[PDB]
Amino acid sequence: APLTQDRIVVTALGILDAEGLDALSMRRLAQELKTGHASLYAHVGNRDELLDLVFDIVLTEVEVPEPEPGRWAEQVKEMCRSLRRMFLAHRDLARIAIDRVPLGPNGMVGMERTMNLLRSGGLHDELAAYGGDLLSTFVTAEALEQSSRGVFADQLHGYLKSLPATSFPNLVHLAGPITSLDSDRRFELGLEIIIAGLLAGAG
Amino acid sequence: MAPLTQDRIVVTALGILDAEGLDALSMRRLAQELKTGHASLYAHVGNRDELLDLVFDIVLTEVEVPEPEPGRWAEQVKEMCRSLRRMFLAHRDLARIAIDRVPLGPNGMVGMERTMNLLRSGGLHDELAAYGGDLLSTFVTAEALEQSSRVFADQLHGYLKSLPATSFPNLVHLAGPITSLDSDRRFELGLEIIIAGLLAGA
Ligand SMILES: CC1=C2C(=O)c3c(O)cccc3C=C2C[C@@H](CC(=O)O)O1
Ligand SMILES: CC1=C2C(=O)c3c(O)cccc3C=C2C[C@@H](CC(=O)O)O1
Ligand SMILES: CC1=C2C(=O)c3c(O)cccc3C=C2C[C@@H](CC(=O)O)O1
Repeated sequence: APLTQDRIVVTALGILDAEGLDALSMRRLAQELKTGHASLYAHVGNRDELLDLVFDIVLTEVEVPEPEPGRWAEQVKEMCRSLRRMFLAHRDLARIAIDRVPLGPNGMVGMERTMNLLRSGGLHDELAAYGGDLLSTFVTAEALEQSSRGVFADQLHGYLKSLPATSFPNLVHLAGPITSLDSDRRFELGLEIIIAGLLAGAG
Repeated sequence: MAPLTQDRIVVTALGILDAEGLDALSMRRLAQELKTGHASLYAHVGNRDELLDLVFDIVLTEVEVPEPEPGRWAEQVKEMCRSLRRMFLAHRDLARIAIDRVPLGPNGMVGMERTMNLLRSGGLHDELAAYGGDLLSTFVTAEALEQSSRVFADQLHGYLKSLPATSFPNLVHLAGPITSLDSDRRFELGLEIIIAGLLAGA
């Protein structure tokens, strides 16, 4: 004994890290916990519900600095890199998250902290409220593409290079970047773009 | 009956999509609708996965990428995005389909060519132009998805608003903005942020 929600969640996360999402069935989980379905459902509900809890549990891995003046740009980037670290350390997690609710204790307080750091930058509400949404969406998407990946890049990269340079001039000349941009490079590139935009729209 | 063509196949599939949604689109359902055998259907379009690439590419014709007019770069970029957004909103389950798919194709590639042309015409260096295009279309697709997904806002707004203001000042103060910002308001904010940043990087 005995089944707790937190104990169920750590177990489901344990097997997600090891063997990935599709190997996370309620049956497998129930099997690991050596318990009956009934007790499992009562605690975490169904699989969507379980994922939700798993998503929230790993959010503690994300660190949101307290705002230092002079340092907003860099601090927001820290937060974002922290979120990406979480995604990279957890198989299939970005897949769990890009759909679902940070509406849970850990996500709720992480929001508060995130909103605090954003507003401190002189962003205004709509801008702060949305910016946080934008950054989160950005990081999650970039992380989904990362874990997604090979040679596709290479077959695609070459496919574009072969284009009739007379009709598809830009494509041939941009074939490289389009296809095979360093993951870290894309992240940092997108990070700067969004951050500069937020500042531009603050003042 | 007239000999099956790829385009008639694909138009019909889009019709089922639009009316009935992604999950009602099967090769069996499409065969029914077309009154043809599974061989001639497959001959033309392959499996469901391939069918979807074709459906996606055919709708891209609805998107308009202006030829660069000097003076108006920033606004023409927003124009292109609004048009791409329009297409998603006009088409059910589409943003979902686009989420794992390379536009590449007749219009797909043509519109990328035209997009990179607009981007670089703004003084964006190869790498900003290329990524900016990716970031821009990823942003539009994600907003579309979101918009389609959608009382809940009032429930969430109620919860955030009724929080201990001493514990969650920001979540209580930003209760509304967070809960719901029309899809239009979100979209434009997101556009101006990204376009301003592309300009800063250039
Ligand atoms: C859940 C959570 C966070 C977030 O959800 C988060 C985010 O969604 C987007 C961008 C940044 C963050 C940061 C955090 C930090 C985290 C801290 C905690 O709950 O202990 O709490
Ligand atoms: C391929 C294509 C387009 C695009 O791909 C596109 C885009 O990717 C992002 C934002 C806007 C657009 C617009 C178009 C328009 C269209 C080009 C054409 O075939 O005429 O078809
Ligand atoms: C969602 C997505 C893309 C697109 O959807 C896209 C598009 O819809 C029309 C024209 C071009 C594109 C390009 C992309 C690139 C990529 C972005 C990402 O997943 O980060 O994955």
